[PDB]
Amino acid sequence: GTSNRDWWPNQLDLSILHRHSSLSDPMGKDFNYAQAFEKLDLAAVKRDLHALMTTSQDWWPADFGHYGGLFIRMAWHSAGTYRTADGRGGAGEGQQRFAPLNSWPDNANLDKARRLLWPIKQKYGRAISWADLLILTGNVALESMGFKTFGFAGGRADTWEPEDVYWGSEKIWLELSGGPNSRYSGDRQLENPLAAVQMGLIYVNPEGPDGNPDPVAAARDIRDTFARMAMNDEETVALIAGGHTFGKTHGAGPASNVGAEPEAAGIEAQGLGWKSAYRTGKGADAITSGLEVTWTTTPTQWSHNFFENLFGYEWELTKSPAGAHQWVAKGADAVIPDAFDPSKKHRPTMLTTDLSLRFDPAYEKISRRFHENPEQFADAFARAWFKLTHRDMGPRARYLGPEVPAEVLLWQDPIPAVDHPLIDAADAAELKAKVLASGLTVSQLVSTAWAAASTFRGSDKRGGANGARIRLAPQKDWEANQPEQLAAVLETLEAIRTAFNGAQRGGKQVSLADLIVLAGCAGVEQAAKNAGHAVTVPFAPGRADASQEQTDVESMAVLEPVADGFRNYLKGKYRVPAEVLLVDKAQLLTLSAPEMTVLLGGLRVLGANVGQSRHGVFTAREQALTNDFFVNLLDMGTEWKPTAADADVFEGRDRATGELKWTGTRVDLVFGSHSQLRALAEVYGSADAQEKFVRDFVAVWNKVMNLDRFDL
Amino acid sequence: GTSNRDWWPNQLDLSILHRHSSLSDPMGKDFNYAQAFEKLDLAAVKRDLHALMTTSQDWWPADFGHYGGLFIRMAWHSAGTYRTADGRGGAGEGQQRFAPLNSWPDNANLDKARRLLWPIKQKYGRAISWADLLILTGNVALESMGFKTFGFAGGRADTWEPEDVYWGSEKIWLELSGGPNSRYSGDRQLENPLAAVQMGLIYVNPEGPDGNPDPVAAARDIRDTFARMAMNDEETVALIAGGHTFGKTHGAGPASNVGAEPEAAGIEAQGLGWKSAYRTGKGADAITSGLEVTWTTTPTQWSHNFFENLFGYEWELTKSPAGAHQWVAKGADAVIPDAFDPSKKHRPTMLTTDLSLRFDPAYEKISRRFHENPEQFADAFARAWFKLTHRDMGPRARYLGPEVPAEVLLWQDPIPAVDHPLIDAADAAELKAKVLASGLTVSQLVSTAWAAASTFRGSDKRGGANGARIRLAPQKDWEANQPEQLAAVLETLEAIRTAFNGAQRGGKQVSLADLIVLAGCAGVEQAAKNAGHAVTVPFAPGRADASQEQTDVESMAVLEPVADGFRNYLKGKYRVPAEVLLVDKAQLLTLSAPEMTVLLGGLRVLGANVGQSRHGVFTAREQALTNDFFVNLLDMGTEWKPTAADADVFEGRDRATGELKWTGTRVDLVFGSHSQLRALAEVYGSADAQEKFVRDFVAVWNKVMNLDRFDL
Ligand code: HEM
Ligand code: HEM
Ligand SMILES: [Cl-]
Ligand code: NA
Ligand code: NA
Repeated sequence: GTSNRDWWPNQLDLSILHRHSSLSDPMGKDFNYAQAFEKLDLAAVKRDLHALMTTSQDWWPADFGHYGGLFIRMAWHSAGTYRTADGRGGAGEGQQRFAPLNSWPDNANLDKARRLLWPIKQKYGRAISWADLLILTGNVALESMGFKTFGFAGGRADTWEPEDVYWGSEKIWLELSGGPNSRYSGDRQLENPLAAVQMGLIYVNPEGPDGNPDPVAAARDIRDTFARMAMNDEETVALIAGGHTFGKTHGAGPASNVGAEPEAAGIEAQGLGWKSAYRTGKGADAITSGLEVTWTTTPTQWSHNFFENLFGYEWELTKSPAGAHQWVAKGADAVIPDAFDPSKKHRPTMLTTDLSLRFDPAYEKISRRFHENPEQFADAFARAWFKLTHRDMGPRARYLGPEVPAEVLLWQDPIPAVDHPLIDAADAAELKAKVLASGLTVSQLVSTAWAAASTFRGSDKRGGANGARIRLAPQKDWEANQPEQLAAVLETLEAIRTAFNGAQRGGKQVSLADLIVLAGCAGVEQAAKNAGHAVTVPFAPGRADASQEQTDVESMAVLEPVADGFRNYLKGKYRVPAEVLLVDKAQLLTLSAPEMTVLLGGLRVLGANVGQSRHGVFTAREQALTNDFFVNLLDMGTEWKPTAADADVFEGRDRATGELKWTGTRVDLVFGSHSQLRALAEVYGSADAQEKFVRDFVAVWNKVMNLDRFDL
Repeated sequence: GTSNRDWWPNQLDLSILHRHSSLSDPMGKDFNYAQAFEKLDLAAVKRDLHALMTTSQDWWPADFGHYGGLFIRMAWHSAGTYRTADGRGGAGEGQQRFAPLNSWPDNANLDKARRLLWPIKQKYGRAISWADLLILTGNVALESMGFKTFGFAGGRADTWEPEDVYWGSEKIWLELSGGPNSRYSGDRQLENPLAAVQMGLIYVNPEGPDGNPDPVAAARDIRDTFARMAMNDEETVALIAGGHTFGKTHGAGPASNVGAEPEAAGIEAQGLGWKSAYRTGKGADAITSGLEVTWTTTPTQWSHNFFENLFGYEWELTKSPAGAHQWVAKGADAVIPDAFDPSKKHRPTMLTTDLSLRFDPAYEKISRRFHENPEQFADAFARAWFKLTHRDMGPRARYLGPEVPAEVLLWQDPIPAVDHPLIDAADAAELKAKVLASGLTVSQLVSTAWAAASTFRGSDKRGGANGARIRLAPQKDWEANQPEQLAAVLETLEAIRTAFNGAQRGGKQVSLADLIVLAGCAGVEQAAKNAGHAVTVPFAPGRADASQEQTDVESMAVLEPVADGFRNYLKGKYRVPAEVLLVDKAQLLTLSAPEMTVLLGGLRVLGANVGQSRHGVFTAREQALTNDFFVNLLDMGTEWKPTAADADVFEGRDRATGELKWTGTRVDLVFGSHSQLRALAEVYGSADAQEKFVRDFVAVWNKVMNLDRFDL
């Protein structure tokens, strides 16, 4: 069947805002995974998982009769899709059990890994998510082979359809770089937001850059793809050496033997794939990467044997049975155990990407420190493992169960405890009134509250107003946040805070993070009153103020908005049409198209635009909450033409007189161009729509103010 | 950005079951369109509409200073997408304003039509759907120009994203037949369920079959396409002559002057398209179809000029200014007014398809009767116009407003009015008790009430259990419905109904239509109890029994399920894979992926399979409401392979022993193969999920029993 996407390939795709509907979710609408998981017998699951580790199934026999390695690869892949650029991928959604991830090349035979876990999933049911299970299984594999994990958090709720993610433009799996959809430019610049070197790879090519077996080169890819997945040099080394401490690769024969990935397989494959015609096609004849490396002498036990082999040998270029570039210790004793035949033994082996830890100068200082001190190694790897598998879970208030590390880590963008009485309705009222009495404008209040709350992304549940980090580096010096304006607003708000807090009894006081949002709420009430409408904007206190010290300034950089359709803001020129970038920002803010539309409309007329630009400000009554944006946008009496100066700026002229009425961007005009968006603009541009616009707007305003409030 | 479709195009698409969610809908989830339209001043709109008829706009000047003709083609096009095969398309959903219909070649310049209607839409807001306005405007165009309409029902609710319709496989707009994706094979067989002869056309080519101007061949395509949109010869001729009594075609210059269809237009065109570079682009210079025909001396007035001109001249093949095949009267005077210059008249002209009404033997006779008896012409066209525009609104209880025809039309599959008191709860109990005492099996009861209820489709809101049409021709003789068993079940139910009704006073009685559904419920209560669950199934009485005479046998034949995955029924071998046909039927039944999963699960184990086939009956306790289907399907203990005899039947063998456990169809297994459906299967095959599965299935059962119950 021919689709709108066939006919009109370049059109906005809005479907991405409308995933995770009550329709696709088989759980009741009242279902709460947190409440389900906090009555789970976590101990009882881990015992089942421990037993599993050494209970081989003939359809996928365990290497060394212990699955631990397989399950560490599986949990590491589940978490290793994650890009800091957008916070998309990661373990958090369990998105490995769905297309495309479930059928990537790098995720080959993890289908068997998950299939092994069905009977434990089946047993415990809704009380443990697949998403929690995939991580917990990795943690139990490590514990079962004598490694102390740093902790575990439940509360990764299952999703029920594929995340809509940009994995790349490439139309061939594992396509080498230089192609018609090359993700590499310049001096090997990997394109944002991508954090892999090839379509269907987790991070880098184990044979080396585009198969070139040079461990210096490879280290460039490893540093890059890992920095892009939140991991520094030390964390990278800990994670690679720590993992490649366990199990083995599988390359027993040619790759040509392997059949269709799960999404392509027969119906009768019941969701498995890479069915192999090579001998038994499993256990000792298993093909997965096509490489045949077994790293340590105790593949099913925590050791420091990896770095021992690594440093204690010289290494020779060789080819797996599948024809794949790997390395073998030159003139070594057959010390490494076979996985299935106790009589055979193999020389030590390495990937190009393992030698990277040795031959990259900066990795080598870290690798040698860990070699000499396997207790430093074991602590790094544990911390790195925790971070890896919890990077995308959001604030510590989400973390469920009895194994949550009590140590607060910098990467968790931590929020101080609240020790004191919160402000009540009467207080909120008093403070809103004080904000307005100050002389702060609707536009200053609404712009500040927006800049603060709009850093949130449900992708990795980072950002949001909580913690007042807009007052700190680097949020407070972001172009989009109008630094000098922000400075005055905040300096004014902090006087109101100091006064209010100074007058209080019973140790009651208000965070600056509460007041920035209260102020932005005062501004929306004033704006409604400006349009002759008395509304109360909802407000939930209990935010706290993170310090500059509680804030990693490097980790904060990916949360900088460089496109904000809601502030008619572009920082530079992009391949991507601004309107596509708008749908992106809206996805991250968790907004439906109806919510995106009502929100952008109100903001334009509230003066939320960056630099008080007139683009999209389709009102004569600015700082009044009205549906002017839509009425004016959809007015056939106006005619719209691209400017001579700027093709992405438009003049709206009276169709009769040729009088200039309005200017606007693609972000503004798309609401009267896009079939489905115009349809929505129409509802809010209709005569009967003043009440519904104001009501919907306060709603999606409150939703964005509360995006990062998991403490409720 | 490569997607899951790009990688795996043949993979089932569940998104079609998860459209029309509360997420994409901008109206609150309490919003009732019926109650907004019941408060609407219908008169005030029709008044505003009448004014519009002759309020020309610079940007699309009205032909003859009256838009009536343009608005009648806009109405007819909204309704003209309808196929009887699946009831999809039609005017019921205002789908013309969305891709792809909004950008079809045959809807060229109708963007302008809809645009003209904005200010009225804007005025009356939510109280009139776009869907109701497009048809109402068509009606007021006819009333304006002196044609009395049979009437008008409102209550077509606006949709908010594209319906997911198969319009064909061609990847070139208007592609002629015999292409790599031809919708025609053999002796010009149009592939079901398509009702147009080329991609982006309503019914036929106006130049004639694949641009060949033979009005005798053209006649065949018209008879076919209109047949396929619910219209016999009499209604067809009434409708073509009815329409082409008004307005003109637009072919002022060559089609190459016409630019991007709306969906492809730049953002500045604000949702309009086909911008022409010929002269002024509009009015006298209008290109739409590239044909230049005016049929009547009075294009803005109801006449009997059409048949007059048709029969009154011999016709001469010529070419529009665009190079298109049309016809011009031989040696006729210029009696036809120009639309813009009083100083010009033109000879009478016709389309190849207009001449079809004359040169087709069967059409000629109805054309002659209409010529001779213009009172019959008028009445036929009035009825065929009401049918065209109300075909897909479903049962008469859905019809809102003061202008609803009192006259009950065979094509509306009418339901008699309930005169008498309904069975109460006490009565239902006593009836379910007698059903179960009869010795009707669970399988018999669930099969029958499924057979009845599941004929329903929300596409065109036809079918369902109301009317007990399962007891009539042709439903009672359908293969899917197991004629002989059905005979015996109904026979027994009627004895019970006859006894119950015979006992009663105050003139209370139960329809057979009610009792069939009640017994299905009794069946489902018995199956719960067989599984040791105490369940009551909800049951709403009020169904009535249609007579044979109230049931068009021919029109009922498009509701015959040649595929029902819910009964593992396929009538023969289809190019389309059965699992697609299952999804197809789920959409038609208004079912979510979860609801389809739950329902098929229960039905399998309840004995609802055609011919008592084992295919997918994964349980040892048949006729007991359990999640056996899911637990057994997802049992990794079982290996599945296609049979030698049938690639479409599968064997479930113990992975250890080789002993056959099960057989399944593609429909059974797809739940173990599709990654999103398997996700769903897993929830219901879990060990905590036996109660949830029963409740979820009683819910979707009672939904399907109530699908056609707009009388509530
Ligand atoms: C540059 C980074 C990395 C590369 C190129 C890499 C590459 C590979 C390759 C090619 C395999 C063979 C898969 C097979 O054939 O079945 C493998 C296996 C494995 N990797 Fe990685 N890996 C990397 C990082 C990591 C990390 C961070 C972890 C864990 C924290 C990890 C844990 C494992 C484990 C446990 C296996 C063995 C699975 C089994 O027992 O069957 N790797 N790796
Ligand atoms: C075989 C069936 C039909 C064919 C091939 C056909 C073809 C055409 C064509 C080519 C146009 C010119 C479009 C343009 O250039 O603007 C047109 C106009 C029109 N048709 Fe049809 N038509 C058919 C049936 C009908 C029916 C059933 C109706 C109404 C019930 C209808 C009502 C009209 C009207 C009102 C216009 C005039 C639009 C205007 O004045 O701007 N047609 N038709
Ligand atoms: Cl539930
Ligand atoms: Na994420
Ligand atoms: Na329909």
